[PDB]
Amino acid sequence: WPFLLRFPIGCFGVCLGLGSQAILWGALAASPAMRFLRVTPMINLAVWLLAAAVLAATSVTYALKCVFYFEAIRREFFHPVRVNFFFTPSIAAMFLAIGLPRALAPADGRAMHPAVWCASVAPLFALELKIYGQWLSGGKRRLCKVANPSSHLSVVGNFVGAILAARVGWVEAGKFLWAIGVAHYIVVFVTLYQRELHPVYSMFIATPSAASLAWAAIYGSFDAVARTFFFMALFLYMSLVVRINFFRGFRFSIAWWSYTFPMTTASLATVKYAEAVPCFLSRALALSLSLMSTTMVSLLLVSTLLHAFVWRS
Amino acid sequence: WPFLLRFPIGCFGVCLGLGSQAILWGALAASPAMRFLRVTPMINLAVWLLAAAVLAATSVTYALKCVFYFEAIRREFFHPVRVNFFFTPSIAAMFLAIGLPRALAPADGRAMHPAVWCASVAPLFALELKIYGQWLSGGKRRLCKVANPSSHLSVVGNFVGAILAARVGWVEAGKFLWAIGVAHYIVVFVTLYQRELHPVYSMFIATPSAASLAWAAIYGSFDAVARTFFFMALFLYMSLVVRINFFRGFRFSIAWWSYTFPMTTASLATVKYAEAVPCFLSRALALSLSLMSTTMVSLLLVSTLLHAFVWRS
Amino acid sequence: WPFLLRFPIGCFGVCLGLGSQAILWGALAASPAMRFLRVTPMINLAVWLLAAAVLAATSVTYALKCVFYFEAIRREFFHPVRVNFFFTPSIAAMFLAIGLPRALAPADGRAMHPAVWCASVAPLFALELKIYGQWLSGGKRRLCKVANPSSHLSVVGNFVGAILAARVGWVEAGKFLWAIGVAHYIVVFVTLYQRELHPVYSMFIATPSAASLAWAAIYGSFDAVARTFFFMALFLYMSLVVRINFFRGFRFSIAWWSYTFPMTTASLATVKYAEAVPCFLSRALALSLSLMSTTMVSLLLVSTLLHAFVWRS
Ligand SMILES: CCCCCCCCCCCC(=O)OC[C@H](COP(=O)(O)OCC[N+](C)(C)C)OC(=O)CCCCCCCCCCC
Ligand SMILES: CCCCCCCCCCCC(=O)OC[C@H](COP(=O)(O)OCC[N+](C)(C)C)OC(=O)CCCCCCCCCCC
Ligand SMILES: CCCCCCCCCCCC(=O)OC[C@H](COP(=O)(O)OCC[N+](C)(C)C)OC(=O)CCCCCCCCCCC
Ligand SMILES: CCCCCCCCCCCCC/C=C/[C@H](O)[C@H](N)CO
Ligand SMILES: CCCCCCCCCCCCC/C=C/[C@H](O)[C@H](N)CO
Ligand SMILES: CCCCCCCCCCCCC/C=C/[C@H](O)[C@H](N)CO
Repeated sequence: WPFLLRFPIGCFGVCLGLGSQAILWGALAASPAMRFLRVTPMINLAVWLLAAAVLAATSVTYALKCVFYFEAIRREFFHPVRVNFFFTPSIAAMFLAIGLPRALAPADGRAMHPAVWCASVAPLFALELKIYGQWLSGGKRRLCKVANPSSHLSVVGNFVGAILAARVGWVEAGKFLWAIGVAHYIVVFVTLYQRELHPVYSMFIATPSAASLAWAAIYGSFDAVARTFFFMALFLYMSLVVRINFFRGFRFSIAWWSYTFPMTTASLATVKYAEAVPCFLSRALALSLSLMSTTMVSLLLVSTLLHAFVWRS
Repeated sequence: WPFLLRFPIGCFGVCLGLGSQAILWGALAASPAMRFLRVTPMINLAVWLLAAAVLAATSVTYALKCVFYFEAIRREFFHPVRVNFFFTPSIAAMFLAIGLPRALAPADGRAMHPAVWCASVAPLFALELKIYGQWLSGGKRRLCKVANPSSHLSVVGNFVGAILAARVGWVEAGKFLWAIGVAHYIVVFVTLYQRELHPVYSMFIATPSAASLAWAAIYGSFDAVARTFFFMALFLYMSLVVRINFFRGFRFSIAWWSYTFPMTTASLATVKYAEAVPCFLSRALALSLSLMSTTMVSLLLVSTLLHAFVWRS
Repeated sequence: WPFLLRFPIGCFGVCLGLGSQAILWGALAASPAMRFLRVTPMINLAVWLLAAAVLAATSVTYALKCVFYFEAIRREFFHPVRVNFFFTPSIAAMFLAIGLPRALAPADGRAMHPAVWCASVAPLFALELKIYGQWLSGGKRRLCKVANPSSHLSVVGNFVGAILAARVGWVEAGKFLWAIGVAHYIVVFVTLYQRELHPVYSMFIATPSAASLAWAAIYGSFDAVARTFFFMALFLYMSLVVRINFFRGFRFSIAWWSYTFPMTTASLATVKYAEAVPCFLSRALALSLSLMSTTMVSLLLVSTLLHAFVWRS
């Protein structure tokens, strides 16, 4: 089949930015600050089922491509941009584990047995152990020659793994992942300021919002480090809507689907903050960012399921 | 008038380093550690009135230059060194707001109504949103080609705004400004170590002392992060008196007036520290740095008001 | 004597990595987590006496070389690699002060009179004030042209001095040294990621483990910053055994003696952690790293005292 050679690894962004929506809707349904919203816990279940189906689809499709044409993911893995998209097949699974619907989780049973944390973070941790080792000892694939805004996709995995580790109960593994995540977020942040794409340049917002969420999941509250990182993420989000006013052009692509993952985590951190600092301005900010990320995911969805059908119908 | 084209933006340093003295004298008059000093609260009022008069003078003079010869501040704004001096016309106003004399503040009235924070930090926050956005997406004005010791003047604004926000009561805006200030202080600090002027090379001390003061104003006490930043500032101050022994030469200029702003904030942070850790060695250190910054401001003043009169008398 | 001109400054690593073993054995004998180990406090005393004898030997030998052939340590000091080994003659003394045997310390007497902190950290602090000043104002010896993995030897001194300052009682000097240590560890860490030796490339582990130990000595417990730095050090240790599997080759040298100092501090931080978080996996990790660093020091020792005798016997 000649279709599989044209199947990209960036198609996992469609599932990343769609399973990160199940988490946001679960938060909006369970947060005791957005309780004026008469939101149902059924929306989270529907979005999560859609995300899991999409993940299974683009995972079996990619397993077929990897087992049939192995020279193709080798050309896709030795790229400066498309090597960081090999973390999304595991971040998209950690985002399904974190946002498991309450109606679907076993009642009066095991609270997310930690096997789902290991089985999902080990393939990310090994790839990260290789990439972070190449960032030093690499000759041609050193960080100073590869550093791009899509390099934040290697770091986000650590904070999402910390959230999942906090969920499963292993708090110390969460602290380990958060430490090795911030230690390299500092490096990437400083190395990207020395050295304009619309969708993928916005990964500057997904790493600090995730670092704020992971610290609030590990340690119970939003204790000034979650706040430091969240306010850094909010400034990076505010300084991004200003350059690209939102009128970049008629562009709706699979790469544009990784324009929703940073906005959704930045809308989730602010929901946690609005339930941590219950003002009116903070609640309105969380309600604005949430309805701004959700509507973009919705339009991308009704656009994709349109192009998909009007291909040859 | 041909005088206005030769009027520099760096003349706002004369007001920055003179309104930062009203704050130091207010601290020396109100700190319950320097109470052996029989200092009067009238010195703070006199210095603050002088600073406000100087600010009004060099602000009306600069408004006239900007509204008459607009091609001049365009040549002054597109400079690597003189673009960071566009933050001082607002930091010098925040330093008047923070150090309002107790005798002049309305008794039994509003405690610094937060309009003075917005009206004074908005023009700084917009310019900062533009500069920090250019540090990434700029072609010729990127940070790696502009980074100089005077680039710390973009960061100090955040910490001074955090102090003012803590004063007006909006603590969360203070935390926001402190977060977006430290996030870029790390970048500037690391980018200035890769790549010797006497007065302006000393901006390495004004940013950490201000970051220590802002954290102590936001959170009530001097809780180990104020201490980390203050000790970093003290080491940078100690490692500066050693290179330039203080005998750089017979040099007393308007650029030398931005040699007092870093020393004054580093003398203010140590007053806060001496009232936080009440030893003898700490009190003597605060009393040494205070009398070392104040005497330099005094000699610069009696030198400037001398050249000013002996021009043509 | 023609032998002295061939005497290297890196010979102080033999004492650094051997006096850092007295501390590890004292910890293993005094930690209330490794109490299943029937370890004796006599092993710490024996190792400390050996370390002090070696230090006196290679210090008198080097004083003779410095006072006889002064043109040689000038050629050794103006090197990019061998200028950072001028901190080890003081870190090796701070490691004797920190790990003084309990049987040898005066009972019911002064608790490490702080003169041993000043007399041992002043020669390090002056050299550090010079090197850190050159990292900015240097023309040919700037950091961007000198930064190598052995540059972490300038930073470790700060954290070891913080531990010693906490021991002697001067906690605020410890906080000062920790602040000026982390401020430059961030710089070195970020500047080494832009720009493979076996023994000296492993200094990436000695600085964060020491920064974790210093924060736990200053502030009583292992409070999440010690944990952040220790987990960063543990990841850097885990990502180092993987590249060099431990089979680099038949190499046992004086430079290989500075392959034990990072592993020993990383085995000491994990002993502190295992006494802070008393699980089984953490205790086994501390017992693994300890018996992995100690056996390497032991084999290096029985190898050195073999080559030394079989030279000409
Ligand atoms: C083993 C080689 C790797 C070394 C790094 C280990 C991480 C820190 C060790 C501390 C041990 C400890 O004591 O804590 C770790 C915890 C047990 O503690 P807890 O139940 O969470 O504490 C109590 C908190 N309650 C009360 C809330 C429950 O179990 C673990 O998560 C095991 C970690 C598995 C490996 C994690 C490494 C990360 C890479 C993932 C590879 C699959
Ligand atoms: C709005 C778009 C900008 C997004 C960034 C907002 C900052 C954080 C929001 C948290 C809201 C909150 O809940 O706190 C913010 C506080 C209200 O809380 P508080 O009274 O201080 O808490 C109680 C503490 N007491 C008990 C001590 C009093 O009000 C504000 O300062 C409004 C902030 C105005 C905008 C600040 C943005 C900075 C740029 C300046 C532009 C003029
Ligand atoms: C002097 C020019 C250098 C400026 C930097 C000074 C460091 C911070 C000053 C705070 C003073 C203070 O108040 O604390 C410092 C302490 C006294 O406090 P403490 O007993 O530990 O607190 C009580 C804690 N207990 C209750 C547990 C005991 O004494 C000192 O360690 C003096 C420091 C000597 C110089 C340190 C500079 C580092 C370079 C080393 C050069 C030899
Ligand atoms: C780039 C190398 C250094 C990387 C690390 C930089 C920052 C490390 C510490 C940041 C996170 C620690 C925040 C402190 C939290 C408090 O101590 C409380 N214990 C929170 O529980
Ligand atoms: C350059 C990218 C990362 C920038 C951020 C680096 C450091 C971020 C945290 C430093 C400040 C947090 C200090 C922690 C304070 C404690 O948690 C207490 N809650 C203080 O109230
Ligand atoms: C490179 C320039 C910036 C360097 C500093 C970066 C991090 C500075 C703060 C890290 C250490 C502070 C951790 C905070 C501890 C808590 O506030 C508690 N008070 C601990 O006692």
